[PDB]
Amino acid sequence: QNLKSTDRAVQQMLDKAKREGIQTVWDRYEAMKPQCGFGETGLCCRHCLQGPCRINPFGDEPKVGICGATAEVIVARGLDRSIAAGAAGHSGHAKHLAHTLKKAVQGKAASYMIKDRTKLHSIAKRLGIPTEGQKDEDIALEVAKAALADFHEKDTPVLWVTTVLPPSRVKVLSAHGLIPAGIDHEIAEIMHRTSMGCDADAQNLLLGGLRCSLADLAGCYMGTDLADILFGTPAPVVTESNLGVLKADAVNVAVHGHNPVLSDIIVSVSKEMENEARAAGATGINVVGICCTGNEVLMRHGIPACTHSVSQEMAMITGALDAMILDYQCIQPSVATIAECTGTTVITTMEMSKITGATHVNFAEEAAVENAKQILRLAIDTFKRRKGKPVEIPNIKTKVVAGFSTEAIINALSKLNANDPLKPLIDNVVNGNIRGVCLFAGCNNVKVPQDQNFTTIARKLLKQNVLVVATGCGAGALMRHGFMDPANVDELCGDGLKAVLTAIGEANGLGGPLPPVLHMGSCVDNSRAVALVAALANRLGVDLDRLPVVASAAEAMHEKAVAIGTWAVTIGLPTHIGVLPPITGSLPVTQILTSSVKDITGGYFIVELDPETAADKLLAAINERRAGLGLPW
Amino acid sequence: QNLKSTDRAVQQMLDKAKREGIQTVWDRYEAMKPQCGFGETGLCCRHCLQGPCRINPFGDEPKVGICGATAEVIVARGLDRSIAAGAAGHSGHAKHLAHTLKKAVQGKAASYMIKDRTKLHSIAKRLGIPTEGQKDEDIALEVAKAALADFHEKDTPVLWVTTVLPPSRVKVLSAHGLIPAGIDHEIAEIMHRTSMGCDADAQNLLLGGLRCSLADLAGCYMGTDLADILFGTPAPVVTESNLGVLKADAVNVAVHGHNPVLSDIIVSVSKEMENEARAAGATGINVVGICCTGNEVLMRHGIPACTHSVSQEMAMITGALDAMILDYQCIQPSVATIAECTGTTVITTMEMSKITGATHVNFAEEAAVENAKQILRLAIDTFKRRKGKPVEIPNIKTKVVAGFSTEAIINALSKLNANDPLKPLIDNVVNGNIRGVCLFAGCNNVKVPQDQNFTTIARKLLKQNVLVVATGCGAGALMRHGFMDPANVDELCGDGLKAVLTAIGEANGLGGPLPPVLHMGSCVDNSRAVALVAALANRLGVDLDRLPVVASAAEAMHEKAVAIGTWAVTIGLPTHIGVLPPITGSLPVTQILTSSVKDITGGYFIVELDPETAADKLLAAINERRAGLGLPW
Ligand code: SF4
Ligand code: SF4
Ligand code: FES
Ligand code: FES
Ligand SMILES: [Fe+2]
Ligand SMILES: [Fe+2]
Repeated sequence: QNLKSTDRAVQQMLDKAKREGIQTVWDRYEAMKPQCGFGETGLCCRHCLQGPCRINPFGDEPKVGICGATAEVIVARGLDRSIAAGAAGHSGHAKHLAHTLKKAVQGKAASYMIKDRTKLHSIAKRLGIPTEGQKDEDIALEVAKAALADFHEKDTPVLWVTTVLPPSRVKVLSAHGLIPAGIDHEIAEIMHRTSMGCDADAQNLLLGGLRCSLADLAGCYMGTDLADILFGTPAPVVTESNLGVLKADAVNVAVHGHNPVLSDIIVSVSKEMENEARAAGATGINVVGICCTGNEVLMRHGIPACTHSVSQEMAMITGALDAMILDYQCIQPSVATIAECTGTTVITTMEMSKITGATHVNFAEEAAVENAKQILRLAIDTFKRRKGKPVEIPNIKTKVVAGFSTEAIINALSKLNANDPLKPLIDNVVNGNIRGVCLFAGCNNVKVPQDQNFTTIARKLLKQNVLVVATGCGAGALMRHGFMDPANVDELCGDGLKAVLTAIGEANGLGGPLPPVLHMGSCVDNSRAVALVAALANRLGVDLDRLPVVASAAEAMHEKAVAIGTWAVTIGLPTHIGVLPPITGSLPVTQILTSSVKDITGGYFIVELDPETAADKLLAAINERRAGLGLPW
Repeated sequence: QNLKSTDRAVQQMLDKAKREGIQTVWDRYEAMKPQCGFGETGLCCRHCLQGPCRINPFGDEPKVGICGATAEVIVARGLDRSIAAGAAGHSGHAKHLAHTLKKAVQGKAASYMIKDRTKLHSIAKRLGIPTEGQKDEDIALEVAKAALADFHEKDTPVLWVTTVLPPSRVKVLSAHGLIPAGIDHEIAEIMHRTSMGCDADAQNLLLGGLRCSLADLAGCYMGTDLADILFGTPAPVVTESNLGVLKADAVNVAVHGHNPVLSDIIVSVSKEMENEARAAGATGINVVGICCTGNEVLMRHGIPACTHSVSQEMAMITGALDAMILDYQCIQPSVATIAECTGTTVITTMEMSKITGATHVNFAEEAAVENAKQILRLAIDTFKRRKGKPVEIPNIKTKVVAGFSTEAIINALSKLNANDPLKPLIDNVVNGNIRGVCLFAGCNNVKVPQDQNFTTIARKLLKQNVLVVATGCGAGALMRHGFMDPANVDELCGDGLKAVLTAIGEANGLGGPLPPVLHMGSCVDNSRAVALVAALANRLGVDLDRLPVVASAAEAMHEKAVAIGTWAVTIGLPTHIGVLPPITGSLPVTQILTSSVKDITGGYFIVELDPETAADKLLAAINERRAGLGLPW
């Protein structure tokens, strides 16, 4: 089982699933081998009913699509659609919070409110929305209106791109026509230009992909902005992770998916239904996190993370998961059938994300507290039904220090320099105590032993004094392996990085250091890393493509991950991906994305499946940036 | 070659291509056989980097996607994306005309103007835009603003759905949540809900598809509305079709693609550059049509149609095609490489639709007349370069009576009843002279011998007195085989239908009948058939799902075709498709789309690859509707 997952809790549940006959994600993968080579290389097109068309990577015919579409067009078209799909998920998430915020301050849904007034006013200022003399509800109305306005064409480009990157970066992108005109506008244009008989030039197609990836960035940043207004900007918090956070004697409720509009309410309402769970024989209601909705409520509330990504089914296999409350994205639809075996009540809540065999509860903000209690009552019902059935919770969990929003990082650094808080970080980059910055982002992928690339790469970078930050299921990986516990700083961190984490921690009154990896939140909160990196760029007076900052989608899976990796490249970052995207079928496309794009945006993809090699390549990328700034390395 | 195409001109050029070594669409198809069975059945998913996932139609594993996605989810997700892609093409076309119209009446692009004031005022009234006391430029501003507004969420649903179908049909669709909220909004929502780990219920997924197909309808109808304002509502016109319209002694210029914003200007400017072509040794400039841009300028100006769809390369093979002027959609990218062999200058003009090896001319409305002359001068240059090279134009063409906009049909029928023009048509449906109505729409498909399904089905329906109308490449097929020449009415038409076409023609002063098939325009002009059918519904006081009207995408190809077929079903029509869409891998999905959907919208797909059987099935569908109205059949 260590070939399936490096996580010992997951291993334990895989043995349980095997003796019980419950098929897993790993079993379905084995049954899919060998996977289709045309798909894997990207040399397959089904964009019209003349297909499927495929192209032999090598050999004789077929060499070209029926309509004349070459390998390089086919590959670029498939990649563009995946970016557009990722953008559609992140911007749909954001759009929904915009409507939620609009409803809140119009009196429609009193369960929602402006919780972070500072953030609301700073977003308004960033957007140009007057705040002087306005009521908060009216500024917030203007911010939600502006959020919704960025989805379509208008007299301005997308403001959640042009106001969040340095003018120098916006100018670079504008010269190449890469600023998005509207978020859903770019999604649609991709689907059009990639449809049969339209765009058939690889460079033109990929320029479209870059622009649509910036539409995805805009949705990410909008989602983080709006969720912070509504639910509070994260600050440092201590909690726990992995399956051992499940409690046999409690009603265990997993919140799973991406958008926290529901599960933030679940968190608060659960705390009151406490005596009602006690009446059913439980100690209380134990909300635990799965995937990015879990990250959201861990970041803000310290809700413990149960598991992540590829291993999500394993939470159910314990026998103690009474309820799994779903919104959308990254939810294995196998969960609905596994619940038949495990007794877990699986509940969908979003109209466009249903799963056959799951109970649906039609969430509406206007009734959130009521929907919350209906769900938690179904969970209390399931806890009652497993009286006297033994459970198998692996007694395995890690301590997790999380909550490092960009505002939190700046405040933590402010304790070392009050009026210039980025300077202590830059100082230590210059002097070498911090070699660079690496953002780990993205999913697990069944093709990679779970977490093996994240932990292998992170270990090698931390030993070389790289400041490591993490979001989404990359942060999930690192937390489950102890990388967010400050007691592991001695083991994991190089001397210089240890010195910096220690200095910052001691100055924030904790007598111990910051944890080895900084948890910056969910997938949309990759926008927070952009905020930090752009603030560094502006404080230094250079563009992002001169900074010793890189990103790693070390175990990428979702179309969202492809979109993030692409806008990481587009804002100027060297960007590693540890799984093969479907591009190897075209050398010209590969060469654009890993080399030529450097001359456009300054960033580039680093495709490397071997994690020890990937780290060496990321460190060379960091050290090249150091050398370009005239720093020792 | 009769196995490749039923068109004798195409046959002639296929022999030429063969002896000259020029690879065709048919050669690339042969080289692709056998095509992938998983693709063909829809049992393949590449929506994340854990794939490609496939499912064996039958046998042993793989039975399910790696993430747990079943056959029915995978099939419904693939189909939803194709609908969203089709919607993206038709609505992108429409959006571009909206911006063109806005520019026109703001003084920015004097080459464009309000040409059909009646249409502008009727659209304004239909939308609720005040016209009383307004300048035309201001009404037109309001119409373009409203067009652009339908792409995003707002306080109203998409008006180019809710104002163009009967209240009874809107109510049926609203009850099931199928009214689109915004055109690009629905495109994005599809791409989101179909992304990994989101919607996983076939019925929910397909309900999303229906709604997004209505977004496609809205873009179609918006495109027709705006193009009519800008370029004139079609009225009956006489011209010619097929390769014999090429002229060795002229500069032959094909306009090819879908959006006529450019080629309408090409048409007019060519007429003046006449003496400049004479100076180069030509008789003049002969603009000819390919695909739906060709249809647009045939409908409005009588420009002759050269060819269509699958056989577009064959125009170049004559040796006399000096220039092919491209916008977007349905353009085989092989044209760019074939031009090396044929000498044809291939020119792209739209920023999001480039082809490697083609000359690009950056069209902008603000400079259209100038861009027009630059292009036509490149074409005059190519004519000069083929002095003394023999050409092989097949001496084959048909006479084409076209221009049957819904306004034109109503006016033609008004000559038989001035104040109730739909009544003469209904009268003859009731008495049986008109058995029903069949709309042929969509593309050719290399899988089907070119035009064989269109002509086989049309012949059998015309003999059974069905009124036949046609758009897009279905109309292209029928025109090239003589179905738009009134001299073929005796041969082709049943006695009762002949009587009606004759009565209407004689009453419009032509001493002969209407042609056997009514050409209603391009693909977006499938919206015109909706206008006619909805007007019939309203005049009769019943919903469209009670009318003896059906549609046939007899040789479907493009994702646009899938979107049209789906909204034909969604507005209540029995809808034949003559090529296999990728749905047979899922019986439950097939059963929804061909049977259960009837209980939602009243329409349904008829999947039938054998054209004689398809016609029998369409006639049974017509006759069932007749019986439901209590009419003999
Ligand atoms: S778009 Fe071209 S390459 Fe793709 S399936 Fe259709 S014919 Fe084949
Ligand atoms: S979305 Fe599911 S079925 Fe599709 S490729 Fe990914 S794992 Fe396979
Ligand atoms: S041939 Fe396998 S992905 Fe299409
Ligand atoms: S396996 Fe052939 S279409 Fe994917
Ligand atoms: Fe996630
Ligand atoms: Fe077309």
